[PDB]
Amino acid sequence: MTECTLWMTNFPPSYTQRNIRDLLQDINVVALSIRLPSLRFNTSRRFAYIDVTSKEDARYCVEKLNGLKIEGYTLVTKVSNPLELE
RNA sequence: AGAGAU
Repeated sequence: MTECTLWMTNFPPSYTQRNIRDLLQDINVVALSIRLPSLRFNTSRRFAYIDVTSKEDARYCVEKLNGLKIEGYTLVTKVSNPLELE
């Protein structure tokens, strides 16, 4: 309840800025901003960062795609460092 | 893996 930013790693570009956002905003409620840090050199190391409205949403995203084997790659969808511990 | 380039 204090974070909101997810980290997305290893995954075919099926997930792109708009699709990750569509998935995030509908499956997860509006992704405020999706950071595509890689993909500038080339489609290599496609990892991203996505921003969500509060966490129910972000926490939702990591739950939905983490551990997904897509095209032979296991997705590493994770949310920010948990600040809802205590 | 867990940091913002586009």
